[PDB]
Amino acid sequence: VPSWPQILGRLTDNRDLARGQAAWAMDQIMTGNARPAQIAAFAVAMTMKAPTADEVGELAGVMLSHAHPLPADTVPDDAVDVVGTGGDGVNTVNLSTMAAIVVAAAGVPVVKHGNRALSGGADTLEALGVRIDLGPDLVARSLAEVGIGFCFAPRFHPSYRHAAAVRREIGVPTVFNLLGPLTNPARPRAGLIGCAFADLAEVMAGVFAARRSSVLVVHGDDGLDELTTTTTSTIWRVAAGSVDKLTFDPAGFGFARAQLDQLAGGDAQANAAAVRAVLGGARGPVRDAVVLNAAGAIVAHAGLSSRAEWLPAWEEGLRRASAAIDTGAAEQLLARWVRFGRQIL
Amino acid sequence: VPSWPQILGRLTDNRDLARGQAAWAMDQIMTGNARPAQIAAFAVAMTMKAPTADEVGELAGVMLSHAHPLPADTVPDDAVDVVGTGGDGVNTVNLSTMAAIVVAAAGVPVVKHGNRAASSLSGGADTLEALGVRIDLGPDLVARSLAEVGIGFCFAPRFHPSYRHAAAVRREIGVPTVFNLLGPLTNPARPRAGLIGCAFADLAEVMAGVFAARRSSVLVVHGDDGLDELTTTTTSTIWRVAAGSVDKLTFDPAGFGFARAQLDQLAGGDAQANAAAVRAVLGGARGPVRDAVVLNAAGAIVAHAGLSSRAEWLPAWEEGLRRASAAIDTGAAEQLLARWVRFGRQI
Ligand SMILES: O=P(O)(O)OC[C@H]1O[C@H](OP(=O)(O)OP(=O)(O)O)[C@H](O)[C@@H]1O
Ligand SMILES: O=P(O)(O)OC[C@H]1O[C@H](OP(=O)(O)OP(=O)(O)O)[C@H](O)[C@@H]1O
Ligand SMILES: Cc1cccc(C(=O)O)c1N
Ligand SMILES: Cc1cccc(C(=O)O)c1N
Ligand SMILES: [Mg+2]
Ligand SMILES: [Mg+2]
Ligand SMILES: [Mg+2]
Repeated sequence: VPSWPQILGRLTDNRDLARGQAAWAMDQIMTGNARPAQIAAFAVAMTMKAPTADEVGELAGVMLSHAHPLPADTVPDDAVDVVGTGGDGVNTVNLSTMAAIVVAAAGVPVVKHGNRALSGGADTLEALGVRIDLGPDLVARSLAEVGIGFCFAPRFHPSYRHAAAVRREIGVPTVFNLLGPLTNPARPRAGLIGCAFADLAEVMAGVFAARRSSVLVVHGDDGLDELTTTTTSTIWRVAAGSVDKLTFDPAGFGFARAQLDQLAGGDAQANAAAVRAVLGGARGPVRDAVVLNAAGAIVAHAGLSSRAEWLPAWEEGLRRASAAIDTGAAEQLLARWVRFGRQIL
Repeated sequence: VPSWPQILGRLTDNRDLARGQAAWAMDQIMTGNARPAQIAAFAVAMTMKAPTADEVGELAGVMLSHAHPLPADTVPDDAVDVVGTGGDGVNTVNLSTMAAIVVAAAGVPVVKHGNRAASSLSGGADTLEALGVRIDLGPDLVARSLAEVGIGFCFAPRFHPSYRHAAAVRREIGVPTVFNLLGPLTNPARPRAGLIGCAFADLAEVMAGVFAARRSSVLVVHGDDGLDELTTTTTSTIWRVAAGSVDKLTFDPAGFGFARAQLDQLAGGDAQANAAAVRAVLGGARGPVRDAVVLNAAGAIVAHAGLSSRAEWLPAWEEGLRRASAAIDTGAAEQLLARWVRFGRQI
């Protein structure tokens, strides 16, 4: 029978947990029965031991079981997420958020997941006039009417508040930093998932493989939790319940090498202007990075329905993303999204 | 500029801390400025990194800086402690506590640091209390005990009030951490000699390193069966500390004529059962428990001899064993316990 001394003792001995132990720990955490000290000890010990896919799957599954779901039959079974763990410590413009808009504008339903954070995805969306803190019924309506929705994490995962407080108190990255992308309450079966931590990307890929999701888990070799234009990236291609590990070089599709500071973000208003520039069709490294990540999500989406050759999949993804911007569709989609939120009153 | 994210990040990156960082952390903990989550994260991360002697010395040093001291000039320069980390998981009779009484009865000043059980049925403090010894005395009365009886007991919660935040976290998480090492290293009377048991084979050397940076003569001991005492069931590893250096060796009590015992023969029970075992040994009962008590008492007498160190290792052991046995057989140990009980009752 499970207890903190047993579970923490096992982890401090550098041993993987027994089946069900991580799940028990997470139900204690999610029910308010874990003391902050227990939560912190578990988070740290799991991290230093090095979590397995099975363990993280238990944590995520339990957390999801406590989440508010979207209403039945409201999420298309081909919806995608575009999201990363964050914590790359580089402060870029909101690449995942821009890519999400472009992906949705290319005709792929997008359901994003997150929290207010210089400027996180959510904060930038608010600066653009998007309403981010909507309940399940309204996110469902948004997805139907606009092609995109946003699940505000504190609203969907209220029972995570004990863990979230501990995470702030200790500051340091832990296994808990992995859970965001794995606990999207709309349960999209495809995604482009960034991981700031190189070894943990493989673990996240394993969890998606166990779910039979179609996902690209990506880590820029400059340490970004996005597909980068500044260097090569590592991609774990998850499809058919199997993980394929690949090096990805954007130079192969004709992208010039950018510098990290060309992707630097600022406060919410600065990042909002960046979004507007890219959707208005401005060329440069920000567009290039957006188009790259949008294409990755489109490739992952394609993987739900077919196994297509990697390189042609990418060529079509890049083309779809470029056209979504250049036809005005992406700019129009953001306007529609703002319009939707203003209609709620 | 020190901070929790900086220090925790370093530890989770498996890196030793910079000089002063462990001390900063410990002072935050001891002043009530660390959140329980920060205390737990620190303890666990330090444990999994593997603490160094320098880091543990900072932790213990800071903890001592917040302790109540004994009054000036009340601890003899040659006082000895006999105490371990506990946590060996065996639930034995209280070997350190019996040894301490025997050592005091042999004429060596003893100032014992101790505490209730953490995961055993009866800790040394519990057993002492069951024997009628007063465990809850303050600095002045501990000093009087030492002068009038030849032994005193510093009850950790009375001498280390500021450790309450750390203690509570330790109980909430259960798992042993670097904090389990600190009890033997923070005797508030600061005796210069000691027989110090460590249940964690990997960390005994670290504890020895901490003592080597002090003006100390100590035997840090780990039974090769896992006991945080010198064992009679097999060999023990001893880290001998003196003059700022460490001499690691394998010790075998069969060399002194001790028969090999089985661990179950050293098994304890509740405070009442463990108090009964004390009375049996001090009354002259022969057997495995006596043997282990005599062995550990002698070990403490050897550490004490290492302070004003004429004697070489082997002759020191021979004399320690003679003195420890004689303290029991002449009734001196039984008499000294009665005297310690009388002292506490005379208020
Ligand atoms: O502050 P950090 O921990 O570095 O994280 C920066 C952002 O990255 C993640 O979001 P997401 O990938 O959805 O948004 P973005 O890429 O558009 O910023 C995370 O939810 C934050 O919004
Ligand atoms: O419950 P545990 O964690 O196993 O610890 C058992 C005892 O070990 C330590 O004492 P000490 O060495 O002073 O006493 P003893 O050897 O006489 O029991 C500790 O202060 C406990 O009292
Ligand atoms: C994801 C999440 C869920 C619930 C509460 C919080 C919080 O920051 O308190 C949070 N960050
Ligand atoms: C050593 C010590 C100091 C202060 C409080 C406690 C406690 O157990 O609560 C304690 N164990
Ligand atoms: Mg991102
Ligand atoms: Mg002991
Ligand atoms: Mg012991």
